[PDB]
Amino acid sequence: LNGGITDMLTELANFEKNVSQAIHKYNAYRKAASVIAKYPHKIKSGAEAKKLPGVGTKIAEKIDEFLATGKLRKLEKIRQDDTSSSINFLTRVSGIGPSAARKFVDEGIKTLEDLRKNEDKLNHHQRIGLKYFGDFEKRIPREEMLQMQDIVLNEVKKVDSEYIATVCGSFRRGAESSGDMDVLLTHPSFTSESPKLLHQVVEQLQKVHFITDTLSKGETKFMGVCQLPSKDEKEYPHRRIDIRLIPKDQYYCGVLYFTGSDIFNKNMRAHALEKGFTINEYTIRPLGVTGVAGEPLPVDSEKDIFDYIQWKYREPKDRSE
DNA sequence: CCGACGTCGCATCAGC
DNA sequence: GCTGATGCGA
DNA sequence: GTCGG
Ligand SMILES: Cc1cn([C@H]2C[C@H](O)[C@@H](COP(=O)(O)NP(=O)(O)OP(=O)(O)O)O2)c(=O)[nH]c1=O
Ligand SMILES: [Mg+2]
Ligand SMILES: [Mg+2]
Ligand code: NA
Ligand code: NA
Repeated sequence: LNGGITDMLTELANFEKNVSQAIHKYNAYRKAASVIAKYPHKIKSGAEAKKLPGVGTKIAEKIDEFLATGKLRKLEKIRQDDTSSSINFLTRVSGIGPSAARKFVDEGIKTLEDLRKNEDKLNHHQRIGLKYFGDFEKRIPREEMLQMQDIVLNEVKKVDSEYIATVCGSFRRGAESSGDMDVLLTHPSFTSESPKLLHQVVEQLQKVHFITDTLSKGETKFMGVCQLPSKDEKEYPHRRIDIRLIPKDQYYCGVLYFTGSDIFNKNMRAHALEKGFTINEYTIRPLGVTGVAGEPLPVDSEKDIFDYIQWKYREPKDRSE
């Protein structure tokens, strides 16, 4: 409904992040963009938008200019700037951030071709990102995601039937499509007060050719790439997968957070504060009278957390906000 | 006016 | 060689 | 860039 405006702002967001290296202005512009994307009227003036939490004066002027002229001078100029449009563009390769993109572009390396003639100046992560540049900007239909889930749960269980594994993120909320697969993994032998538990699982998903590459991997977090096996039909795009190993006592705080949504997590956490509780990704802790969080409270399911702060347990179907 | 604005695991660099 | 800092993604 | 202490 204000796509013209929310695109304008989303473009501005990226340049701040990618060219100006001003992460907070990026987030500001995104916040503005979100709040407007939900406003159910066609905006008529910058003054009208300025009412929304997150649209201040400078953005209200931009909207004014945009509504009157159909463009923004600053955006027009920057879009056409050889250096800046190039720095902004190379950041689309996973693993190249604004700092690596600046350096390339400084040494003349501007395009995906340029990257392709310079593999040796790229780290491992960045090469996988180049390799799969296209696939990484595709969404994943739920149908494939269910096929992916099948594989992960089968293979996890087959390594050791006592592992618990939950596919979280936009998939667990019932979205028709996902941008990646986030897997949360625990095992009764692993608690906070507690050692190749993640490795054996990556091992097995590699063994059956589900996991095809590795961005990064430690004792707790796996970041890599995976692909469904090819059915006649054309093969499946490579997909981003993360696998996290969480201690059992923090596992459900984990599930809940990595289930989201963003906005839902904000509310729930705010609410929980006003009920005298502190929730992070790991633990819910009781705020005392001066405001000192004491020991973490025992959690054994999701619903537990909801009880604690007296909220009606939420089916993830309804965790939009 | 002027500081907060998410926090953290992992890879890899800069410094010693 | 080790330790902390920075970049990156999410 | 926006907000708020
Ligand atoms: C990025 C982000 C994620 N989260 C939580 C909620 C997300 O649903 C969950 C996974 O994040 P995601 O993979 O970036 N977004 P998504 O999985 O809900 O949907 P998709 O990956 O865009 O398809 O992590 C936050 O609580 N704050 C954040 O800033
Ligand atoms: Mg800057
Ligand atoms: Mg996701
Ligand atoms: Na305002
Ligand atoms: Na990038």
